[PDB]
Amino acid sequence: ISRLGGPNFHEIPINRPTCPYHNFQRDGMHRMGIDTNPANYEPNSINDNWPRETPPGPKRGGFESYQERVEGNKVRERSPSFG
Amino acid sequence: SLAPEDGSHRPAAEPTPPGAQPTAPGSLKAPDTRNEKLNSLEDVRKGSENYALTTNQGVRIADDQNSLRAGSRGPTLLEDFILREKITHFDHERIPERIVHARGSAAHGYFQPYKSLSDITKADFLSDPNKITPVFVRFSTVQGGAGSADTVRDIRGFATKFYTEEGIFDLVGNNTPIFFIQDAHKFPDFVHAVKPEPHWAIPQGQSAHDTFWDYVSLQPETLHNVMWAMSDRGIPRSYRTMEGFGAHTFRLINAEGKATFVRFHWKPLAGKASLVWDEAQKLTGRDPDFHRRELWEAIEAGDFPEYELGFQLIPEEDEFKFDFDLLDPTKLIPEELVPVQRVGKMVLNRNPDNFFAENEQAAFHPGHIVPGLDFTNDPLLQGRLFSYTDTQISRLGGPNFHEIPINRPTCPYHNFQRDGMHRMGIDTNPANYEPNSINDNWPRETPPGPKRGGFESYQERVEGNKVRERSPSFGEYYSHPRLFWLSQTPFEQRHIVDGFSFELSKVVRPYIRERVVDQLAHIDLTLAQAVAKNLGIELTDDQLNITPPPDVNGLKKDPSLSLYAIPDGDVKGRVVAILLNDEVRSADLLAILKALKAKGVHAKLLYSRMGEVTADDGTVLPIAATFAGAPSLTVDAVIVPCGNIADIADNGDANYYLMEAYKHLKPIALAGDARKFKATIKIADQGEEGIVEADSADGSFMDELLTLMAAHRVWSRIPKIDKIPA
Amino acid sequence: SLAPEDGSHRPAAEPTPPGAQPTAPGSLKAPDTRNEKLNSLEDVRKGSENYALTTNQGVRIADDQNSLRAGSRGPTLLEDFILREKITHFDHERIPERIVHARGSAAHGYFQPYKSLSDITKADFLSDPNKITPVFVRFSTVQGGAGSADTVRDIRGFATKFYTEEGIFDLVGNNTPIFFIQDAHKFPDFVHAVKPEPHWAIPQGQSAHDTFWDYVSLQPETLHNVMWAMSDRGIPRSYRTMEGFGAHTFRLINAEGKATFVRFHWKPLAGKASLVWDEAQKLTGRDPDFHRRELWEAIEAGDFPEYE
Amino acid sequence: SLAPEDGSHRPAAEPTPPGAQPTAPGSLKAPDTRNEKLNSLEDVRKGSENYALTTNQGVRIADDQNSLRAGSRGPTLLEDFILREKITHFDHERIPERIVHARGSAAHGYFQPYKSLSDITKADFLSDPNKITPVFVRFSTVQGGAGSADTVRDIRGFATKFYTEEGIFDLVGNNTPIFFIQDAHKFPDFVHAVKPEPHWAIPQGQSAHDTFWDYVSLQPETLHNVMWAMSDRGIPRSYRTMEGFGAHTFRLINAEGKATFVRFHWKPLAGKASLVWDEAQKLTGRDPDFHRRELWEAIEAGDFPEYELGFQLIPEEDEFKFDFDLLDPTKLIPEELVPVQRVGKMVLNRNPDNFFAENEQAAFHPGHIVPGLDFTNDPLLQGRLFSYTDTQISRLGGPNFHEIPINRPTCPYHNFQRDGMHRMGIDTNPANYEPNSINDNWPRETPPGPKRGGFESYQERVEGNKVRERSPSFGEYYSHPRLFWLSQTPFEQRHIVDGFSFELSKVVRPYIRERVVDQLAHIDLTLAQAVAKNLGIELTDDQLNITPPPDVNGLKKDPSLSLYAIPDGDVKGRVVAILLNDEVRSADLLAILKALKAKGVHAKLLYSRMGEVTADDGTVLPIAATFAGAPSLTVDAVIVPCGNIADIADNGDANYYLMEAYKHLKPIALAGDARKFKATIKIADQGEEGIVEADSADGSFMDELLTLMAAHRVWSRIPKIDKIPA
Ligand code: HDD
Ligand code: HDD
Ligand code: HDD
Repeated sequence: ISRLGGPNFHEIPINRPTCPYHNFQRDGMHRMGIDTNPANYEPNSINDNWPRETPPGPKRGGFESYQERVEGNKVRERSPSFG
Repeated sequence: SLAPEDGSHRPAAEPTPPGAQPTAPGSLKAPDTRNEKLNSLEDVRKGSENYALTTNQGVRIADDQNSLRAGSRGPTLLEDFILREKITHFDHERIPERIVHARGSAAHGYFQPYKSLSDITKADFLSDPNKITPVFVRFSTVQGGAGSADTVRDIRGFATKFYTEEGIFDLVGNNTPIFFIQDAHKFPDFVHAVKPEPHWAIPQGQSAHDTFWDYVSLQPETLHNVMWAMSDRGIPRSYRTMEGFGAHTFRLINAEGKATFVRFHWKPLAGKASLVWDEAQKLTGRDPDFHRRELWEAIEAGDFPEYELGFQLIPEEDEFKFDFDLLDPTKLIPEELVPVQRVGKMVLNRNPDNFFAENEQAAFHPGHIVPGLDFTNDPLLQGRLFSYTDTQISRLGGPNFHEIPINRPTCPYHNFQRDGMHRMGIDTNPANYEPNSINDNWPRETPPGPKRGGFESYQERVEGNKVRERSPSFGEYYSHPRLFWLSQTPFEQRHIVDGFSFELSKVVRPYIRERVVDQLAHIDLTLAQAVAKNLGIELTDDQLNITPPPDVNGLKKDPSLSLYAIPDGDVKGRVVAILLNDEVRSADLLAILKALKAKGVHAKLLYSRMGEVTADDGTVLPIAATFAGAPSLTVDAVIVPCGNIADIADNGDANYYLMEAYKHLKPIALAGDARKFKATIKIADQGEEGIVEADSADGSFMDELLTLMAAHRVWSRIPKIDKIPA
Repeated sequence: SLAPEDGSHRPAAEPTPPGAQPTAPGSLKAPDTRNEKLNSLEDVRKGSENYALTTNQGVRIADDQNSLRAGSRGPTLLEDFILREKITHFDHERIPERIVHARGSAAHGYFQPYKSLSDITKADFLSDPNKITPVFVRFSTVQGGAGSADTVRDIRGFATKFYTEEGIFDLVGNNTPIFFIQDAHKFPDFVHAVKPEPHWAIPQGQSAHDTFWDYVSLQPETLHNVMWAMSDRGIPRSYRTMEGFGAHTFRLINAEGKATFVRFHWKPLAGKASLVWDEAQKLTGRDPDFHRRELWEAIEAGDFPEYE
Repeated sequence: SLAPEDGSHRPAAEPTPPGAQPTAPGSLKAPDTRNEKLNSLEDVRKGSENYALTTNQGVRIADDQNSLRAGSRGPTLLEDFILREKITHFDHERIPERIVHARGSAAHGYFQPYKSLSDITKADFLSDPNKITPVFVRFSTVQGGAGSADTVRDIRGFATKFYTEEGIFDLVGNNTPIFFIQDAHKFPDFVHAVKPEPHWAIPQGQSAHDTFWDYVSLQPETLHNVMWAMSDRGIPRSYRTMEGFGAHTFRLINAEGKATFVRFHWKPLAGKASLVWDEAQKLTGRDPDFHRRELWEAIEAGDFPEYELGFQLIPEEDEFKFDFDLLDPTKLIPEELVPVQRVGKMVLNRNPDNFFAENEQAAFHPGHIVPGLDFTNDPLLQGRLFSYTDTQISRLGGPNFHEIPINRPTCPYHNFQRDGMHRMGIDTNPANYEPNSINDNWPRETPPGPKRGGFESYQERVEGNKVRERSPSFGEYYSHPRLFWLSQTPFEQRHIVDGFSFELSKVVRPYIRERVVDQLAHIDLTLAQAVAKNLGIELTDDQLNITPPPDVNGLKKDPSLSLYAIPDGDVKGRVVAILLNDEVRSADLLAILKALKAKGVHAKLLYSRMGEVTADDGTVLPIAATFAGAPSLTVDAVIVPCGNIADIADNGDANYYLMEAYKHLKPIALAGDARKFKATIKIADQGEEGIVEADSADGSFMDELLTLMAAHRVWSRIPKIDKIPA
């Protein structure tokens, strides 16, 4: 945000994905992308909800975190195993 | 010298009623109103009188009227550094406005508890009733920009910065007790939906557009706060006459480490009061700064905004005792189930000196807590904690925003953080890291404890898998809408109906209005039918047969959800228009002003032109404004004294004054010949409830008037106003 | 599955009168309208239909309804990068507004001269009646913020960006033929005086307050443009029905090097028309976006704003 | 509690020589060293001892070692606001570095004039010999980044901020009296050419690359300042041992309105002294912070850097009396033609507390003048006036950079400018415009006058058409290079030849070398032939025939242009390496150390390891550094005392130490058996000029050594060093 001037850093040419990027994020300093989507939110009916979420799956799926088990209290504590 | 001889350019440094003096920066208006935060700003407060005009570098300017040029008709020269510095600073005056709540109005004050709360919290500002905490409060709308109007239909923000001895605590609330959405991850969706639409940036300060109602219709969790916004809650009379809430369950933590669930409330001591829709909308045109002006002027007048801080307290073992989830920010805790314990009073008693420096640059953040408070797993509050730090990096220019004067703690702050844009503090510590030996490890960590201890989180047990999943216990959307609906008076219900009706009529895509009406039929059929009727929609047989949602823990209603069900009228600081004529009966005016003063009610004397008029006995009456200049939108009641009524009886603007006030349900009083005005507003010869009338403005006439003003508006008048063309 | 079956969510991509259809982005409303500037913007336009929702790094999102937590009633985790990217972009959406003329409405268009003006100027965009120059025009008020009302009493700006074959030419005009003050050095003084007063930031969109009339009373050079502002000029019916002026004398320079003094004018082909004050003021309340709406709807209807 | 119980973590608050104690923030090192600016910074200085560690909001931290997580091996929680604040401030610590002079070292001090200069200028800071003006000075390189090396070959900046009673005056100069180019419009071309090349960002801190010499070869106006940079001027021994110059002709304006043209000078009271190239380049590797460090330690030792401010003054009527144009910043004014008149003395006597806050954020700009000074039409100066204000908007984050504490005037500043990012000042003025009546038009303009008046520009006549045209008076490029060349000693001339030969040898395109050689052939054929020989290039008969450029106003040389032609040696603050052995003759060390102390020369005791050695008589000798740890590059002379020389006679490092010192022309002294080292450096039995040798360090040994030190280097040694492999 300071080093590269704001949240459109992914639009600086070196940083751009070569694959598709589409979402409802808008504006920010030095905005290059001119969005034509009638909708800047979801769920929306006015653009038939596009761009859409994608279920996870074998290939080309949405990102889902591994459902790791978490068990413990809220602590600021170094694990004893690190000592 | 440019000032007038008589010194009438400078407002008196003493409390004065609205309109009596020009308004002024707070330290010049009220220089002996002090608190610890106000005093600690003295290092940066900059005077002006008797100083030479200079550059920012301290160089005296000889001619501040001209650029340097080659010849008096020549080109301007690059070497004119006086011009360029002055133009550079101008060219860079603006900073980004807040993403949301950009429109807001702020004042200094103080808070003091009613009693020690150490049994339930170790928070130092609540440890002793003699503990006085300076505050800075900013009230706001939500959707519109910094240049938008005050009296829109919108949620209002109510943000309080507590400058405590153990840290800044920011209590960042709104005027309804819930929010529109459940999980912080959808905040940009909801905010983009409500904000002006992206192609053309319309509309400002309004939810009355396709994208808001599209989102609402597809996200039934929104309906509870949407009920609030569509009620008269959405259009407060004043920031002084609305409630405030933290919305989220937080925790209090005591010296023994015991946690208690808490929700925060601010109860306005001037009572609850809102406008009516037509009045509010028209007021955004006649005075888009009405709330800002009214707040500044109340403080100038000594009508300090006062609020009682209240806690709803729920023992940790009672976490699952309700039929809604305590962590769901779309559910309120009814006061019938958990009373509000009144804990202290906040008094707002001084305006800022410079709006940009103190108000625009102020940064409030709900993650700014102090030992003795803690958070909960509310998934809306959880994401807030990220945003309010992050946003200041662009808004206030970098990570040193706490060094901006208004944001500084008044208590000590020392740590190993260094640099960043516009670094003010010059650290002398040999060390900028810990642990260090070279400064004997100073500044040092402090163990948590009963007082002056370091912050330690409450060791809440976390058990579950890493999931992006909404709790099933959040999946109920209609029962809280319904409870709120059932708790409103019948006129509050009609206004909610009209709120939805008016908004939906501005939705261009008809299927959206239909889909919203379907959601209403899940809340209450009477409401859904009344809105459908205004929209030219007919409920289907299926819609008529949707079972209503259950009561909330057995509650049929809760009157604490109404603005008006339970009288809490306070007339002090209200205002009345007095409509003058060229020969007022002085005896009328004497009695009016005297009775008003007795109750702390203000007056504005109105006429067809500026200047003065002269009463029957020669009293010179100064005119504050014209009928068109200070519309009835701006006052709580209208009195017409007796006199040469012929003077005004044919004045369209005078007659319209009374039509407008009458339409908007305001008390009207007419004495002696002023009763000829009865005919313009269609009052039967015998009179009616809410029109005070008598031969003269005696003593009973004012008590009648003032009793009406205590009930705020004349709700019984509503069926008559449909006929009046106004 | 969210759009209605009958396709009534989607505006007709053809000229329709105000109120007949929802408004839409220009390239979707009128995909057949083109000019050289609009064509050159194609490399940065982003569509939306049939695309997956992603992060800004191109990662598809599975669930755009929830944060990542430890248990479905648990705390949010710092490793939720999808949440933090999305909230961070939202957190930094705003940029400073214009010091003056913060409130304004804009449209793409084109300009063409009636004949070659080569005898008086070597400016390429004026050299050939066939030469068409794209423009982008922004109309504005002066005093109020970007969120203030359109139909205030104020000066209006009328700024035209001409994308010529020999460079950008910006003609940055107002709707009266003069300004309030003589020397740039005093611009911050006058603008401070008309702007909301610094203790309380009131009033928005209005010169009707003490500091403005103090400055005027002390600076008679201001009266000329004050007359214009106090006239119905200060409350135009539409950006389409006001005049525009460059105010200053500039120069035309021909190929021989001859200089001619020039003042710029725009004449509205829809003619000149203003509100009345009571109407204008009330309208700031009933529809503070009236002029921005009217401009956008005129263009969607094919009532294109034309100026000579 | 981690400090050593003996208190040795804390440096003594008293003057101590280089290496004796750890360095500290100036206010902890020298708390009794005060001036009005240092005193005025007290409001922002932040201490640390005895304070609790907090967030920036003032909340005490209990555990600054851990993030908040779910379980001690679990995931980090978003509600860790303590972690996020601390990482956020870190993540934003950096600000853009200066476009040029990014690498700079700075200190506080004061200035006083010798006598009132009222007859020639009304500048308040020069009006009274008892008026002390605080200053802040930053010295710098030009090309390299803030993290580049100090002892590069480059021009040096010398910028002085005077905190005067009538405003900030910035005298922003360099260590040579001219600049490379004539018109500010070419500054980005010149700077881009010298800076690292844009494809690969190489080289750092060096002009020794193609694009620089390409530009120079195509712009002969550059050649004069290129001569300076190629001489030993480009590699000063210390910021305390170089000259400073404002370069441009400015004006002084007195009370009577008379203008006098002036050029500004700083004379170093410690004399002029430079490194030699091989030493300078190697020192960028062994200690890239050598000048920064040397400045800091001189101040901690009490060897305060002192400079005498001087003026070359030229009456208006003499504007056109020189062979060159006074407004041409590629031309110098020879002191033989116009002497420097002594004006006053500046002493730098305290280091900053925090480098980022005071040094990195300081903003200097030559347009910051004060009444009694004014500019000229010098077309380089004219463009500078635009840049130094503009650049701060990004560098320091907006138009309030003057509110950053180091930048603030100590005198009053008041005006109508408001807002901007980072606004500190809270204005209470009812008015933010003038003329105003509402604050009686305050703050007010001040007419010009003899003292405390407003700034008015000297009403210089302008006559011409609007042109982008170089004055023909500026079209002469060679005579000043030649005057500079002819003014240097023969050894200086050889160093110039070697600087060009070395730099052009790094230029990859040969045609560029050839074009530079051809330009040199226009300056002086001896120079051009000598550089050509080193590059394997043969001058043509045409080149051998170029006629030299004219004398400058009849001067065939001016010795004030040489570093060394007129002796101005000063040993105080210099340093000597003492090479110890494991049984030093203690009588030698007593004699050496006391002789050095009496003249203010420091010593560093060196050995093959750290810890201690023991002398013949049992005295315990603390070792400062190893031979390799503190190489001869870092000292001015080397002394080897007698003792068990066998200990070190076979130590490669010990031997190499003397060979490196020897090659770089430094005085070397050898006592008793240390004379066996004579064989290492190839000294004849009967010895040579620049090697001191005796049976012991008694009698005249130390005087002979100090005499050599006063002459800086052993130039006579030059023909000897070419064959030695070091
Ligand atoms: C995840 C994003 C997010 C979420 C979910 C919320 N907020 Fe917020 N809020 C912001 C992100 C934000 C913000 C963008 O950070 C603001 C505006 C810019 C800033 O300085 O803070 C802000 C400002 C802001 C203000 C104005 C403070 C001021 O006057 O300066 C108030 C009153 C609230 N918030 C209150 C609330 C309430 C009652 C919420 C629901 C319980 C809520 N916020 C949820
Ligand atoms: C020296 C200061 C100054 C002066 C004296 C003027 N302007 Fe200006 N103007 C600015 C400095 C400025 C500015 C602060 O730079 C703005 C605001 C932000 C922007 O982009 O430029 C601007 C914007 C601005 C705009 C809005 C452009 C847009 O839509 O972005 C218009 C129409 C004008 N100006 C027109 C005028 C006219 C007719 C003037 C009288 C002859 C005038 N300006 C004097
Ligand atoms: C028109 C462009 C321009 C030109 C022609 C000059 N400068 Fe400059 N200078 C700048 C534009 C600039 C600047 C880019 O604005 C800098 C770097 C960043 C800063 O704050 O100022 C700067 C920095 C800078 C500094 C560093 C100040 C500090 O320590 O922070 C010094 C000492 C000089 N300059 C001296 C000179 C000299 C002796 C020049 C020739 C006689 C000269 N400048 C010409």
